[PDB]
Amino acid sequence: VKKNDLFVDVSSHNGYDITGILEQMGTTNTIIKISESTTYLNPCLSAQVEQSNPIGFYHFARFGGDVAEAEREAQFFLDNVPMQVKYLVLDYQDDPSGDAQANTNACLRFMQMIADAGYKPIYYSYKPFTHDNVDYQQILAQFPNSLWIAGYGLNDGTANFEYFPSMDGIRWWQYSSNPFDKNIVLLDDEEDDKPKTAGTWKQDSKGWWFRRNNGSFPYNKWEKIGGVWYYFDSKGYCLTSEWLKDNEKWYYLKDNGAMATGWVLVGSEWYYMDDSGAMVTGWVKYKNNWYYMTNERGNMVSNEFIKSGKGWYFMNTNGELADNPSFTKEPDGLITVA
Repeated sequence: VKKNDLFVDVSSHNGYDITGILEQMGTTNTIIKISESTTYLNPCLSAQVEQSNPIGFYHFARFGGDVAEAEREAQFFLDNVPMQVKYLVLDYQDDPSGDAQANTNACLRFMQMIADAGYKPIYYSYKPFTHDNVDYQQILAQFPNSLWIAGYGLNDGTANFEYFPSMDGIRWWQYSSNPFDKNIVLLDDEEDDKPKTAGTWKQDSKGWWFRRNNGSFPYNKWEKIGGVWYYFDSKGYCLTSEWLKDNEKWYYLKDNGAMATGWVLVGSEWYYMDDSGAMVTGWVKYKNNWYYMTNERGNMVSNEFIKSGKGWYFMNTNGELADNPSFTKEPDGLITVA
């Protein structure tokens, strides 16, 4: 998964048919409950897996601050993982001991057993519970960017960024439980590998070209090098700081040559590229602010509206705010958070 991707999480509360919520959400990405304590299994697991694309599974912790208990819970969870997935989640939101360091040590032990078995561990909870009962900075020290935090704001089924549950190391944000659990991704999955640069970058007077291992070089094409997409012109130089139209879509090569994905600042204007590099047009919300972006006939426009209280205010190219809000009712566009 990549930044701003969605996923749903499910348990027996969602039943044996989850096709309906996957269609509403527009994704098949799921995190499915396996177990609880050392004796409970979600009986809907096999069905939920079959109907979806699991990115991870989760376990409902009942071990409080008991490290030994946490080990037995972790092994029961691990023993019942039905397929390889990247992530396994510790759902720690109930029955804390009165000693926060003990709780942390138990959580750390659970996560380490997950890590040892070859998965990436995740700590899931909500903010005030975490503040009162663990030291999440110790979790992050051992497992960076491992947090999955719930914060629903008004819980109306939408991601309302004003209620973002600000903590360090958040990977995923559970932004609503209405009518089912909804999640948005803050951080791209870590690369499982060292990306291969099968050749050598070379700089000459005109720009950067890439001498492949066999002595040839890319030209008039896209090429992925070191895990990053580049575009090379007719002479073999990669484009930097340029818009490029390819097959009816618009791409932006950044100042380092890399194809932009997600939000990119082009001069002083924000544009949003999808995961495949293609510019997205229409309304896209970047955190609190709204952008209406277009590319008709290659006239790139980013209409910026800045939130200030109950209203959104138009901002000109110079950077002057309008005196009065253009809107108070938000448009129904694409919501992003990073």
